[PDB]
Amino acid sequence: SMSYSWTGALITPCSPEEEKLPINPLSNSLLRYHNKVYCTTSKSASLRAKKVTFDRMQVLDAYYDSVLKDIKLAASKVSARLLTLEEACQLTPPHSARSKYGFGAKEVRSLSGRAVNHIKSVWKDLLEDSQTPIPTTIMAKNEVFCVDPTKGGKKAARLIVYPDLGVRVCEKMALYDVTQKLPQAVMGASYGFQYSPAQRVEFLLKAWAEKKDPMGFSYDTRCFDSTVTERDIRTEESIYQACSLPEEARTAIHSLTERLYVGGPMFNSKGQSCGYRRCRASGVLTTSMGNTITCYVKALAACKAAGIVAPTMLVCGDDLVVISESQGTEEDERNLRAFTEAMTRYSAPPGDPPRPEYDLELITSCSSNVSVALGPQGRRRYYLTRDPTTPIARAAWETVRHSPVNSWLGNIIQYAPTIWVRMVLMTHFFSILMAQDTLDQNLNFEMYGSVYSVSPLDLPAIIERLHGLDAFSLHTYTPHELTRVASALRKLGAPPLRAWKSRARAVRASLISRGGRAAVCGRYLFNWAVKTKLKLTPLPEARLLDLS
Ligand SMILES: Cc1ccc(C(=O)N(c2cc(-c3ccccc3)sc2C(=O)O)C(C)C)cc1
Repeated sequence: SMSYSWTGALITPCSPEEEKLPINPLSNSLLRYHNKVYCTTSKSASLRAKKVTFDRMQVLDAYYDSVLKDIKLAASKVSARLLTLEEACQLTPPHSARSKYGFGAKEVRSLSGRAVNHIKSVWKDLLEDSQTPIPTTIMAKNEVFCVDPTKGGKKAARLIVYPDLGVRVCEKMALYDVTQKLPQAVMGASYGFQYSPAQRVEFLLKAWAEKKDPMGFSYDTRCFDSTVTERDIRTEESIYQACSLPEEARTAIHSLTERLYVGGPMFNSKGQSCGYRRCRASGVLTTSMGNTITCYVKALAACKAAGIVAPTMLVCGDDLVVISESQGTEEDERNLRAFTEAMTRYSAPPGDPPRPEYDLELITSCSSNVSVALGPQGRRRYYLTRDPTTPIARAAWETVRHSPVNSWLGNIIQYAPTIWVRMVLMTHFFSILMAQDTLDQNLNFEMYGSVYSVSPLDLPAIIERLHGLDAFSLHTYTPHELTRVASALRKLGAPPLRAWKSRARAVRASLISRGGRAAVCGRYLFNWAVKTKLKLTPLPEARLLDLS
């Protein structure tokens, strides 16, 4: 019942890794300069391994049995199809890790003979063999964060476990359609990845308002992936099998479950046997759907066992938020402890113990929270925000190491109406773009399930369509939000908001001097930086539509 077994071999890197950066341009200020940012590397891999390696004690009950029955009934309402080899190859991202069999993403997408023939043999093998464990590679993820003294030492690198490219294409042929339909079918509104920022805000406000006396809480499972058992994974397969699927897919799904999802041998970058996994692999197609559904099942059963009154849940993988009817502060705490005890028995122990919350602004769901500000007519306007420490630390890093994929562009788009995106990120990046003279150059940013490409000059139209014109007129932010943003800049050692405000005026003027689309960006995105506001009318943005 151990999540992992290790041989002793180390988790090794592929290319040299840099954890501490040279110079920082964001936390830049004539007499004030700092660099309190870092990147996780292979060096902390052993520490992470220790943390995620433990025995899982799982014991189910009637509450769990009941919920699982309901979910399988809901799943039987779903029909899914196999993807063709061509479709599977086309869904393969352009730079996904190459195969050890002489081909890479490029060849998969161009349907080269070598790649196609290999994938076909892998598929045939899945239909013929439902037992032989499929090997996986384990690597330490390189992610950037800001040092946070008060909250303890630096984070250890997360561990990524994934199978060969050939197997990944096959997972899509067999389960991609299911991943796109199943979660919403069994969870409905509770499925978190179906909402745009404005939609998520609407869901939370509605949920909170429908309670006579609301009480909410976020549950943080300690290393969720490591807590899911072989039995949990086989149960996920039974849920998949409850759907209406072609026999060929059923065969492939069973094989993938027994040979890959339920666990298997892991090798490091050097090819050395590193260990055996008996929990969720982070790099397989079903990770998101599996975590989401399994978290939901355990959480719903735990709500019933704990006596949670009228729970409204929002699930994003291992991220869970429960809003219900308060039974009084003392009883709420008692019910939460009961919920936690139930979750623990289901093998979903808490990292940070949950606590009842009676202020919606303080409830974090899917890494975000709802806040409020005033619109142009003075009425309350709700929007989605989040602690800006990590996104700014990564924006500051991606400025000295402008990687192929940006995270700042994504944050600017998803959190466009926030004060930290408007005062800090937009000011900074439009300044960098003009300095580099690459304003019209298209860039690749990362939304969660799909990498996209966009031109910075298209931001105002994109933002209007995504958040409405209010995104350019929001004012009178809450003191909690102002305080949190100021704390982030302090932790990053970057100039404070009052200084960014001075800078935004200069950036705005520069954009307007360039005329054209750049001028539109200046007038719309920085109308907040001048006392005499501009009218700002609807833009021809009613010519776009996004997926994520
Ligand atoms: C993105 C954006 C930035 C500023 C404003 C704004 O109009 N103000 C504000 C200035 C602030 C400020 C200035 C310096 C340091 C910290 C905060 S906070 C604030 C507000 O309306 O909430 C006025 C009180 C002058 C509206 C939107």
